[PDB]
Amino acid sequence: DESHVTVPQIGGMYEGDISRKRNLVEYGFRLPSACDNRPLTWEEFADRIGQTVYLSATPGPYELSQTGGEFVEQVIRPTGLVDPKVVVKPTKGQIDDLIGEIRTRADADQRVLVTTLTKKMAEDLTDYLLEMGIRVRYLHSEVDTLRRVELLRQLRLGDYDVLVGINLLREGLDLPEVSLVAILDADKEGFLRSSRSLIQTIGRAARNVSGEVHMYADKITDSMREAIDETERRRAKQIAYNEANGIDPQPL
DNA sequence: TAGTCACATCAGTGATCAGTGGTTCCGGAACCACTGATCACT
Repeated sequence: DESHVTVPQIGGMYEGDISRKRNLVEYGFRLPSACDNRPLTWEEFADRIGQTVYLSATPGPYELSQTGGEFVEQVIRPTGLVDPKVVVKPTKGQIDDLIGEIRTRADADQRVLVTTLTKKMAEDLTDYLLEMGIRVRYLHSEVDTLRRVELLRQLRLGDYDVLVGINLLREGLDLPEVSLVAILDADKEGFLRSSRSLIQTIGRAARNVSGEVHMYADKITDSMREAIDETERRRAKQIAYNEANGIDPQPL
């Protein structure tokens, strides 16, 4: 599962650990048998394994190369939930719209998410939002568990609505109550903001019954809009399946 | 320039106990009664 990062993790771990076995064995700490007591080189693992099945809505490049590009689809949940409605606007008009949607969601006391790129601008923007009397928090590189766990307590107690993270937010958050997310400066072509990143944000925003995505960037990256288009067409497919069942998207 | 990486222990290091070395300390005037003269008499 998540072999798209497990296999790169395998090679990266082997490389870093063999760099350590250098300066360990190469520099008189253990014998080369230490170097042997290692993660299997990716090829060695690929041999020692049996039949291989990768599990991810975003198959890895080398994974697709191994599998020939074919796969097995499972995207329509039996529940009937559908993907969010995406919107794209330029970077300008971001603070005003952000506050407006903050208040609109606070009418019903709903959640919201925000992404960012640079730490300085991220925390500056969160500071301004706090200055405008906004129930907002932010995340940085090395935040610790207590902060976001008390954030979970707060959100399930209806204290705040929005959060402002950069990268690590992408992992370890399941928020059914957010019907709107904002994606800052997706225009830049970055590894951490790749098609996998946009698909992850799409899945995040798909949690709510009528979730919504809002990416604010001057230009539109190929990955972001192709991901949005495939998301919306599979969303139409899911809606068709729902209405064929005579069942509205069912929260579960 | 960067998040994950995971294959225990000599040797301090002394606390701290928890055993050993040593502590230490009172009341003494009473109590039991016993014991060398002193006139007495001879």
